[PDB]
Amino acid sequence: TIEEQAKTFLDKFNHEAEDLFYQSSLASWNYNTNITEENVQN
Repeated sequence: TIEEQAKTFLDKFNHEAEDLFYQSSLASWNYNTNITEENVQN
């Protein structure tokens, strides 16, 4: 019971975490590609 809902919580968390981490990594890569204050803010 508790294991099932924990697994469901993890599955729900996985996609959102993947998307947000992809966005953050893309922002970091952009800041490491060029150097602008706008990239720092992003």
